[PDB]
Amino acid sequence: ASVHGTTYELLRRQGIDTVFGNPGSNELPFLKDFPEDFRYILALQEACVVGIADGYAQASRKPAFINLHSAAGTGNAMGALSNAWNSHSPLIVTAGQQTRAMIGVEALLTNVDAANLPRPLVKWSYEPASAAEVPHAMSRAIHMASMAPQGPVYLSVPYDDWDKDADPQSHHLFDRHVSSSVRLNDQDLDILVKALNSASNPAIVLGPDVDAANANADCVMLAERLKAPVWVAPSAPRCPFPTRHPCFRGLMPAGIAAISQLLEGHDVVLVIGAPVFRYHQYDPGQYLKPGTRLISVTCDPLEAARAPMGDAIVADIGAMASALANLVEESSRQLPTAAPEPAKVDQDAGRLHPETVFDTLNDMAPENAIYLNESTSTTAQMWQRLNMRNPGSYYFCAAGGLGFALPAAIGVQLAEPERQVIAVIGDGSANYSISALWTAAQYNIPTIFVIMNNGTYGALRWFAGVLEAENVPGLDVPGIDFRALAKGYGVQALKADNLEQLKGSLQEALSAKGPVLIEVSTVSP
Amino acid sequence: ASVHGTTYELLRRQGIDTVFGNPGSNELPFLKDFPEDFRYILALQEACVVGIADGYAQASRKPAFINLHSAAGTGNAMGALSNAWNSHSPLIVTAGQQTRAMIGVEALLTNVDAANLPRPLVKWSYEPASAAEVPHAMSRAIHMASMAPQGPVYLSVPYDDWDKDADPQSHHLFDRHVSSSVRLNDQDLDILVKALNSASNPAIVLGPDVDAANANADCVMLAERLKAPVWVAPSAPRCPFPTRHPCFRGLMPAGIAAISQLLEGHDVVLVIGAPVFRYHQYDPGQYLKPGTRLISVTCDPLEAARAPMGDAIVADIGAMASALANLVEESSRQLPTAAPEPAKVDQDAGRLHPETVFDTLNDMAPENAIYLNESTSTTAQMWQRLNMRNPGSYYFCAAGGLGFALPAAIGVQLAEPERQVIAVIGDGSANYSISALWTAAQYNIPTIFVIMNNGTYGALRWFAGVLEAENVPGLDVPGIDFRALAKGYGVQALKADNLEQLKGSLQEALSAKGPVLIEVSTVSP
Amino acid sequence: ASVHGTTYELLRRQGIDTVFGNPGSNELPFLKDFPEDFRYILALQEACVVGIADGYAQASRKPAFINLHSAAGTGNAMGALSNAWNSHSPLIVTAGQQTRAMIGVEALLTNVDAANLPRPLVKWSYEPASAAEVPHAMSRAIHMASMAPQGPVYLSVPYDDWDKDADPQSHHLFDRHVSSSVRLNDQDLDILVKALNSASNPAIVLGPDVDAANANADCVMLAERLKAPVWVAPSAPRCPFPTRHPCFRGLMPAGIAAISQLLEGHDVVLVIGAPVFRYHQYDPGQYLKPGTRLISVTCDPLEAARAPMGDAIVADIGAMASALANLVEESSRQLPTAAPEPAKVDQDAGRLHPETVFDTLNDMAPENAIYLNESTSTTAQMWQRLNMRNPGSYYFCAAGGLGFALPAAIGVQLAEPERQVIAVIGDGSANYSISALWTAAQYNIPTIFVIMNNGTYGALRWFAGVLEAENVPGLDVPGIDFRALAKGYGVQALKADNLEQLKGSLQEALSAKGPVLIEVSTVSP
Ligand SMILES: Cc1ncc(C[n+]2c([C@@H](O)/C=C/c3cccnc3)sc(CCOP(=O)(O)OP(=O)(O)O)c2C)c(N)n1
Ligand SMILES: Cc1ncc(C[n+]2c([C@@H](O)/C=C/c3cccnc3)sc(CCOP(=O)(O)OP(=O)(O)O)c2C)c(N)n1
Ligand SMILES: Cc1ncc(C[n+]2c([C@@H](O)/C=C/c3cccnc3)sc(CCOP(=O)(O)OP(=O)(O)O)c2C)c(N)n1
Ligand SMILES: [Mg+2]
Ligand SMILES: [Mg+2]
Ligand SMILES: [Mg+2]
Repeated sequence: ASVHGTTYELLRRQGIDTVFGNPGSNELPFLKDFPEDFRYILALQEACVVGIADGYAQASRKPAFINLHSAAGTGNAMGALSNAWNSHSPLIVTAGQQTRAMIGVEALLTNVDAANLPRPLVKWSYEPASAAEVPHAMSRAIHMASMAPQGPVYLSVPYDDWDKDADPQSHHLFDRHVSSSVRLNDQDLDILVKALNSASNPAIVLGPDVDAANANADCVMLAERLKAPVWVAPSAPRCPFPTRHPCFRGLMPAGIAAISQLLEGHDVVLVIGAPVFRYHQYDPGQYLKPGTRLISVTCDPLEAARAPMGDAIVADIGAMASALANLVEESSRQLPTAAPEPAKVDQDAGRLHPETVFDTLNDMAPENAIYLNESTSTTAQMWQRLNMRNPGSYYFCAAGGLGFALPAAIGVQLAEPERQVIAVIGDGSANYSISALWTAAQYNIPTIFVIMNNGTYGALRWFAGVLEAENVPGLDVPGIDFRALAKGYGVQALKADNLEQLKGSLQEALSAKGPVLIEVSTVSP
Repeated sequence: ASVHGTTYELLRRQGIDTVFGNPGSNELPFLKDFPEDFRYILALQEACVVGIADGYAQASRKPAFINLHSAAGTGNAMGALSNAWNSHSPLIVTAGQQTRAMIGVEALLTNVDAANLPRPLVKWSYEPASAAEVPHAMSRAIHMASMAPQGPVYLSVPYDDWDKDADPQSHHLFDRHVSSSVRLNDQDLDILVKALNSASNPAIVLGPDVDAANANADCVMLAERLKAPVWVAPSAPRCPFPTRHPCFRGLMPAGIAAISQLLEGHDVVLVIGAPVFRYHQYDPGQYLKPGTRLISVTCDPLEAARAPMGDAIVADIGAMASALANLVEESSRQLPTAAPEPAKVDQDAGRLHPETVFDTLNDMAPENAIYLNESTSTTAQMWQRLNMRNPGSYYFCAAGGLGFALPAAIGVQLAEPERQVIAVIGDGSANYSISALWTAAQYNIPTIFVIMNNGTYGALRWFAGVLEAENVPGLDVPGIDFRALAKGYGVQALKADNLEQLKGSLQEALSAKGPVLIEVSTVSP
Repeated sequence: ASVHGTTYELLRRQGIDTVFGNPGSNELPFLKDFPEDFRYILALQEACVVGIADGYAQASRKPAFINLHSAAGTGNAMGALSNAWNSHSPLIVTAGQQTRAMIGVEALLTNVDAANLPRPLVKWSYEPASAAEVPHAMSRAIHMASMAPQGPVYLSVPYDDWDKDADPQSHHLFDRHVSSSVRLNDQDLDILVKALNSASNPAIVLGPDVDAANANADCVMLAERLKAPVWVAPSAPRCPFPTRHPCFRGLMPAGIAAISQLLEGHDVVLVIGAPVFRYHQYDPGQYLKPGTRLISVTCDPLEAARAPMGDAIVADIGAMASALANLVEESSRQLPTAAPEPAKVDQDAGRLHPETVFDTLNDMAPENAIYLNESTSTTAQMWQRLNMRNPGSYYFCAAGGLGFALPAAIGVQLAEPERQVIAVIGDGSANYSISALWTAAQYNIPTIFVIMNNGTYGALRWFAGVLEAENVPGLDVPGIDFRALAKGYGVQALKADNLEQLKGSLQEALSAKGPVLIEVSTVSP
């Protein structure tokens, strides 16, 4: 067998059937004779390739495989890798290297010091020392991406390796099963259960690893049992709980003092599947107030180590949420009461308030819609205004790196063909990965893109206000016609300048058989 | 003085007056109170920011200053840094970091292990240990980028540092002059001159550091004196010699055997300002044939170390080319005869052959035009067909990373307002950095973009043919309307489906007062 | 030819004839069939191997070649590499790797992520992608170590590579000559000469790269011409000037304020071959006082970039010192007057004052002795008390890393068989690399080791006093019998408890035919 044939066998035997890629010359020997049972999803720039693969991996809850061109292709993807690191996305990134006989002279397209290029944004990064090692290296990459805490990995392969003979002993790689599905030992889990059972006023805080594990339903049972309010940890990349369940409290503000104040009076705070905490703004104060103690369940030792407070347990979120939900007592306390519905903001016949856009989406979208957010100034309103009943219903760039949602929404729609994906993306953010639109057109992946056009980088105007910063350049982005960009890449395009046109455009998009972009004129901040 | 005021003083005193940027929240404290004598050039994605700055630095022959947002912004620019490394471009890349009080908890937008992110594509990468160190660190970055061999550098600055008090001793940084303008000592330079004077059949090979040094005219005098043919080193990122001078031979093929065969019978080959050599294709054979010896003058120790043959001298290209051109004897041999003009390829009334496009550009463009190439399958024809008399007339992505020429052509046009820039870019390559078009529209930088539309990644079809590789996916890019993309970003757009329309479109673009994009329908390979 | 035969041919053709090593199993395929024209110098621990090679390279002014065992052997040498980085020592460090078929599984003795292990203490670090690349990689290592600014390099080689067939084109590597012997261009050098000629009160400051370049005599001519006082830059690893020449001023204190005060009233300060400056203690103040400007000539861009003041020129120290010494005018000012001799410290019939030891060494050692210092509390007195007329007469660990002088003194003595080496080493410092003594015994390298025994880490007691730090543990080192350690490793040993015994012991050591260790009882601080 060749290294090529052994490698595609390993991939298929490990459940991989799709290559997300932008091809180049060092990759043609890998991509030739492409197997008939695989599919190749082309995107036109590598931030788009990786973002599509990342949405697909997060929604499918399985690793996604990427092929990029040498150093420049890998480099164009590194902002996308920053988000994938923070979302624990299981991405297997491969890149082609020059032929081994050409690496010493540093021929054009040599990836110099290749394994160092994507650091520190990968769990494992490697270039094999010989051709016959490639299948074993690929096996290491698959399992490094897939074991808890999941995350991106990188493998560089000289182009001459693929046609060499494989080691016949590589067959032992094909069916390896590697598990990190673990939970706290019995004795210590009993101590934790008794602490939860004994709390007088527990609170629960959930992060994105809950949605990744599909632990959402177990966390609903846990919160119902403990009769406890549930918040989503700050800077949330996913939604871990039904947002109209009576226990739901919403998204935590990303500030130290704000969070300790919110938790004041709760004696035990159980955090599951989140860093403690992904703060953002400067908001100094106490980490926790007197009388509150915190216990964190995390799948990531790096999260456990850096929490400034609380106890921690490093374990699989699926296994721990299931065990806690089935072991805790049913408290006799009253179930929390549901938050009230948000109010309708006054809306005239002109430009749209963001609040109106989300209320209208909530009114018209199917109950199993999946939303993506890259409308940076409107996140609080989006979290209040969209009823997300089901798992896998929300994604937001986990490292704050713009250029995620447009491509990721195409990958999510590919992963979930029966759930309507609706990406709500600011006019600024839409540009970072605009060419991803072409992949939705070419493959007919029916994502709906809602572009919130207010002419400016609104969140930066907000942060500049907080800092009291004057005379900052570069904050305005006038003069972009999103209908024309959609036409450029083959996507049907609509414009909504008022509420009547928003409703009409959404009814048309929801009825369409392909991807649709709607440019919405929103109010300037 | 604050760190902010001291830093902008250092920049202005070191000749920096322009910030190329895409802003973010960790950078607002740097960008506030932006000085009235500086300009800020916004681009919508960071590969575009860096590419614009890189074209500006290469054409201006001085460092360019960039400001990006944390890890994700820096990561989105890393393919652009791969080209800047290979072109020795003096780029000062700064990125904002979280406030120092928030870095430990890894708050959102913390750039983790920041100085390692852009490695190995930078000469120096650093985050200061305190606020007061920032001006000194910035001074180190300026000089590291600017000293031979020039190249990109990286500095990460916590956002809280800018408002702190500066060290009053920082004033000693402002007027430092650092020189690497050096040449080989007298005794050894005399030995080299005598070897050149004594050669029976010398050849000269020039690389991009000649154009960077503006050593082109000195190299013409040197070649006239020695009566020697002149080639451009393979994979050429710049043009170092007038392409219709009688000594000019053209671009070397990027193969080991091809180059030794070309040099056969030349007793001494003097390479100036190039790696030895930036080969690309697999073309095994002899590095040099019997009877040829090679001497390399390079500004980069890494180039001298990795050459597989020849002697080398590590020195400034400007100083060495000037000294050699003024010291060598006038040989009594006959001056080489000029290459003949290329032939006209037969052209019907349909889609354009690339050869027709370059002949027409050559006929109609001003004699001081500047060209950019990212039409990967047509490079040989472009080098034969365009008469480039002047320095600074050609750029091509030095690491082969697509997404360079569209933004770089805007930076070059900003650097050279009186020279018409014409970027010739394939339909595939045009997508990587398509949003750069918006910066040309917003600032009215009158670059002309010629998009060669043949529907496919043509160079990859070529390389697949060489490899005899069948069933490769992802090679076609149908369905892109470049006129609509230009409209999307505010650039006037024309289409040329035949030669009559090409001539008309070029006459209109050449007469226009702003940037123009022409979509040219070219023949499919 | 095999890779083994081609590599030893490359080494011999590049002037390498000695391997400093501690062998291991991954290195046996390199070391077998060891060529009869090479010598192998064994040391018992890798800090000793590297220190011996470093003294040999610094004294011979040529690269030295080292072979170490995998990761653990390389790791044991990393404190020695820290000194070699700071002294710009041209060291070629090679380490054996597992066979390529065993690297993936991480067999015992695999050097994981090998090229990253010695960073940041090396100029270049690499593992080749195939066996046939090894000779080319070795060529890169030789030239990277040898080009200005010289320094250590690292190459890792899988053990199976040595018996593979070499590429016949590797012969082009054997005779490559690479030069960095460069100086500032004529026009700018004339500007610098005119500034020196015009100065009213110039001062000269010299660093270790002057001694490395053997530029000492040219710097004496330069100082005589300019009639200028000469200081040695602080934290001096070498001696660049005759210490009883009338212009000599001594070692600069390593403090910011102390140095600006020393230079006050000097209008132009020319620094050659030093960082600006290797300060140590906290001594805040002005970098330079009003009226003094500084010009630095350095072979190291990293030094030029980080100087907090002055202009800089990056060039070869030998070439620049020769050009300046031959171009400057003979000033009509009076030649500086020689510093007076140091005073005799009162000495009773008991334990020795360090001052007495250095005066006695100066009285009895030959005029061409070479000294090494690792007696950390006595450096100021050593620099006042030893007349060092000749180049290559002093070495002190350039990064402050103890364990350098004992092994380095053996390498220096091997490099300079006709110059008596005398290492003056504190009782604390002597332990770090004590096993190096065995190499002096086995090869009969007649270094004299003078151990200053005061029972304590004296310099740390001093620094603790400056900090006013009380209750610091670990400062005393009682209970070491250095005569017994010397016996353990086969070196003749003497003890001196008073001045009479010091004189007798030195007369015996100076007359001996092999290495001698003298334990001197010195006064406690
Ligand atoms: C790759 C990249 N580059 C730049 C930034 C900086 N940045 C951003 C940030 O630095 C801050 C992000 C942040 C921080 C906390 C919470 N949410 C977001 S936001 C932004 C403007 C986006 O504008 P738009 O999409 O039109 O939406 P709004 O008008 O609703 O705000 C920018 C530019 C970024 N986050 N990522
Ligand atoms: C960031 C990035 N991603 C991918 C590649 C791979 N690649 C390329 C390469 O891997 C090879 C590049 C090369 C190698 C030697 C010389 N010149 C170029 S070329 C290419 C197609 C570009 O298509 P287009 O612009 O339409 O022009 P042609 O039709 O005339 O060819 C691609 C996609 C690349 N070079 N850079
Ligand atoms: C590898 C290593 N480990 C530890 C140190 C720390 N250190 C040292 C340092 O941290 C400081 C070094 C310094 C700083 C400036 C100038 N000169 C030296 S000195 C020292 C004691 C050495 O004792 P000894 O040899 O008996 O001489 P003295 O009695 O005359 O002082 C020690 C231990 C060190 N420098 N290097
Ligand atoms: Mg906006
Ligand atoms: Mg094309
Ligand atoms: Mg001591």
